[PDB]
Order: sequence, then C-alpha cells, then structure tokens
Amino acid sequence: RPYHCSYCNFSFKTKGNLTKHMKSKAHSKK
Ligand SMILES: [Zn+2]
Repeated sequence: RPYHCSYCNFSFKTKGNLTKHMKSKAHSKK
C-alpha cells in the first residue's frame, strides 16, 4: 500500500495513521 512503515511492515491506510506510527517512539526519528 502507499503507506508502509519505514521499518516494520505495518501497512496503514492514510498519512494520518502512518504518521501515528512514526509519531510514537516507534523507530523513525530520521
Ligand atoms: Zn515501524
């Protein structure tokens, strides 16, 4: 999908959600 984590394979539906992943201390402060 046009929304795949920059690490995991957590495929979201929109930027808002995907951002929620990068938002938390997941792993993408870069
Ligand atoms: Zn991830």
